[PDB]
Amino acid sequence: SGFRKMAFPSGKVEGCMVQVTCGTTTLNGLWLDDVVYCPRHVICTSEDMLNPNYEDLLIRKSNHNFLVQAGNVQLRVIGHSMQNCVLKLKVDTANPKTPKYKFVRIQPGQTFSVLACYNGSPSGVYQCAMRPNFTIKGSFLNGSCGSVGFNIDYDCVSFCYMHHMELPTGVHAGTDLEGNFYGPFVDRQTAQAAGTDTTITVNVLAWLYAAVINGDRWFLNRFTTTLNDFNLVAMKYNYEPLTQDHVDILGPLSAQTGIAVLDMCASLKELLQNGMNGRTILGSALLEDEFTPFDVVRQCSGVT
Amino acid sequence: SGFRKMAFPSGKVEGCMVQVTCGTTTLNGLWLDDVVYCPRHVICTSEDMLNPNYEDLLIRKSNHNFLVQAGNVQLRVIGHSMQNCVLKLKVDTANPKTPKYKFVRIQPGQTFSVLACYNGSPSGVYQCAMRPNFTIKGSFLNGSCGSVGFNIDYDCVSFCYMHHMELPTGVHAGTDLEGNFYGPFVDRQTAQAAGTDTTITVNVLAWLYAAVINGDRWFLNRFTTTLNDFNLVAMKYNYEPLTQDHVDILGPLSAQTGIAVLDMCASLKELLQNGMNGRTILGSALLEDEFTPFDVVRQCSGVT
Ligand SMILES: CCC(=O)Nc1ccc(N(Cc2ccsc2)C(=O)Cn2nnc3ccccc32)cc1
Ligand SMILES: CCC(=O)Nc1ccc(N(Cc2ccsc2)C(=O)Cn2nnc3ccccc32)cc1
Repeated sequence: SGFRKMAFPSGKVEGCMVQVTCGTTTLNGLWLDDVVYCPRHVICTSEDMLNPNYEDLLIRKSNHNFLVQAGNVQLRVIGHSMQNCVLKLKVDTANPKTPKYKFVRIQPGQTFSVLACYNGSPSGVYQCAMRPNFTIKGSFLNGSCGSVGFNIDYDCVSFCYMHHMELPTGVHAGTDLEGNFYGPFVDRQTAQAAGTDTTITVNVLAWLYAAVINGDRWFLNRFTTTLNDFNLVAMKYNYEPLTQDHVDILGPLSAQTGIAVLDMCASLKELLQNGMNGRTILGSALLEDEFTPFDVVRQCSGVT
Repeated sequence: SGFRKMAFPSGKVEGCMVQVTCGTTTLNGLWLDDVVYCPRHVICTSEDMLNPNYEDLLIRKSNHNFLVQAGNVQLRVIGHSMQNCVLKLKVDTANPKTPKYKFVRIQPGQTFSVLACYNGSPSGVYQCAMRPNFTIKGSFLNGSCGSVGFNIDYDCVSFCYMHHMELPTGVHAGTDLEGNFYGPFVDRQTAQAAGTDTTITVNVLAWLYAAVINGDRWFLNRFTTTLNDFNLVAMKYNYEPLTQDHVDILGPLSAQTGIAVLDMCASLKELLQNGMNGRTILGSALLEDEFTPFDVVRQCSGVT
């Protein structure tokens, strides 16, 4: 028992982190097979960051201008190309530590682990969720760009995020591993504000089921609701509207606990309307939304 | 910017996890050099768990009775011994993935990362603190025993915890890597209740400094206090008494923010007396105590 914000073991990703330097800018790269993936803003100087023309900037760059170091050894760059907001540096050596991997573009509300890196070296790992406004509430400092987000299915690593920027609001924006930004963000040092950050309702319900499985039951009530009634309350509290797809994914949790999804929604409704009244759920005084129903099942069963 | 409950990269520990089986019981082992460390209750059956005589139980066991598997390959056991509550299985092969390592016994209030494992395979990593009552609020299921807690200083892994049991209260108890339990716990399935869990005051203050560094300043007030006045309030709220040693370790955080330690204590005092009033600090509606001053400095500077 016990419930924790758990990240995937980072080992398979640690073996992929390299340092990429272009001129005087150093950031992280992801070495998979014979390709190193990194944010394209590695080619930028502080002046050409206000409004950079990456195609024009990359013209003045050659393979020898990109320094790729894996631990203490230098990789030889034999090709370079830009795919959306990422640079792909072809190296002459395949990474011997390349795990089985995939590049996936995650949906908002889905969770992933981030291996924060500096100078190609890992500093820490934590669990994140892609917010409905397509930002992540991470922990990144200057030099962390190129750090990646990922999920792991037994031996396969699904890379889903590459860190590119911090918005003036302290939230983080980045791309998938094809260089496409999540959300409307551009790799330009300009006014970019995030949209309304809504709560991921299906994840809060999954976390309420995790609380029941782990002994925290005070919030269970004698009531039920309907999807339409619940959604009127979810709208009022800037919670994502709950759909039948969401009810369906909560099915295994509903079956494990014997608490119908709509009954759990009525518990959530009362918690939204009345608050926690100074109480806690799974050691938290707020409703946690960064655990998906899959995460709750995984942690509560022991998938390695 | 941003503040997260970050764990150390688990890679160096993943390469040490093995599966240990004795009869019909399987748990995790830690392979370092030519020794495999695991909880001694691996030799127990469900009957000899109510009151086990481990010396008598281990007499009926030979080197060949301990099955050690590293991934898909079997290790040959050439020696076995009991050191306090751990078994040390000498194997004929040194772990090629053995990192630079130390065995340390941590102090209550100190933090560490746990790599939760099942059948010698890692499932996840999370950050923990050794509670003042010597328990950890982890996330462990049956089969997780032998999972380890650790800290990392650049390339050196300091192992500090090995998981042994879950108390009836859902909290976790375990040993250091010499087999000595943290706290008064015994490896026996008996009534063992934890003492009062107090809040780690120095860690809450460190987390308030992290909130200031990251923009959350609403809680800063126009007041100050003394160590004796603050401690009268800390006693009332079952917070650990703050000492000059604690003030000293908060020095670098106090210097970074320019907020005197006693002024921050007065902010904490008002937060304890008045509560959060529906507000949050670093995305939390309660006072977080599982970040030490070292953790805050590390995360807010980027130590890899
Ligand atoms: C020498 C060249 C140079 O100064 N480059 C540079 C690169 C990226 C950034 N930006 C903004 C931006 C502008 C275009 S693309 C991204 C970040 O947000 C980088 N970043 N990412 N996470 C951060 C966390 C803290 C501080 C900075 C952070 C700032 C400067
Ligand atoms: C076949 C032999 C057998 O049944 N062994 C066994 C081993 C350990 C436990 N105990 C209690 C205990 C008694 C003596 S030493 C520890 C746990 O708390 C194991 N444990 N650790 N974390 C857990 C989390 C969930 C369930 C059980 C957990 C229970 C059973």
